[PDB]
Amino acid sequence: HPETLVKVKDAEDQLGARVGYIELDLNSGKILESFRPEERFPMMSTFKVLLCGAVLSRVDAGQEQLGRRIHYSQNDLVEYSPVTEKHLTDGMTVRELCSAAITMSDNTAANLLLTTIGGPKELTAFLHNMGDHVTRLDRWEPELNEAIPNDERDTTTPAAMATTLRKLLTGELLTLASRQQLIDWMEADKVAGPLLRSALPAGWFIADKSGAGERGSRGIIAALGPDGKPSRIVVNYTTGSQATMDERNRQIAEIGASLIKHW
Ligand SMILES: [Xe]
Ligand SMILES: [Xe]
Repeated sequence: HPETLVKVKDAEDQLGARVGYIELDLNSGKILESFRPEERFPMMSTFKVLLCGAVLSRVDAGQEQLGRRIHYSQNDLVEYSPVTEKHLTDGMTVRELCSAAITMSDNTAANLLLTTIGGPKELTAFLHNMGDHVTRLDRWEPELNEAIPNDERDTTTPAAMATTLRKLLTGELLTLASRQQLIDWMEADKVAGPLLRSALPAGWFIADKSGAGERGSRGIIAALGPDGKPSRIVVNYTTGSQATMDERNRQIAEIGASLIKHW
């Protein structure tokens, strides 16, 4: 809806920074609404959904098991590792690592999962063989959040991400079980509170994954809808602003309020 794009134009002018935005119908797959859809934005933690999609593709093929246990050392711990820091002795299963990566944005969980699939280049190869030849991962956590302006490393476009998310969620690649698992993780996201969820009515379904990094970078990808069922995928990034994380949150939330109002 036009009013939602005013809000994106609002946010962009207020934050003084680029903002990309996609509304995508989950059923027909048709773009409902767009803004800077072909510009690149840092993915930040929003990559962890694609990472687990790749892990789950390996699980589907028997190259990986969700119950396999991974042990690690304290030296492998990087910044912000709420769950993985607590299991140095007993390790974690691949399922537990994807749960921590998606629901809590656990950084060490991401790197460990990246090692299982063969690194960022292997994740980019996965996305490439999915029809996404735009999205790329180059670095590990936490260096992938550097968000250097015009740096194409660790970036995606709003249109590439929304399409990739739709295929991961409602495509034919992953098995029906792996698709339900990936969205289950997104639905139990514990670190996206003040964003899209804040403008969301009771009874609505939402599964998401947010990101934040350097140089005013903030974002969110989400599959949401009323009556307990998802019906649209929405993508929103921003980068460059000197604004606080609080004002970034409140901008994404306002655009979300207009999206909801105009459903
Ligand atoms: Xe934004
Ligand atoms: Xe949003």
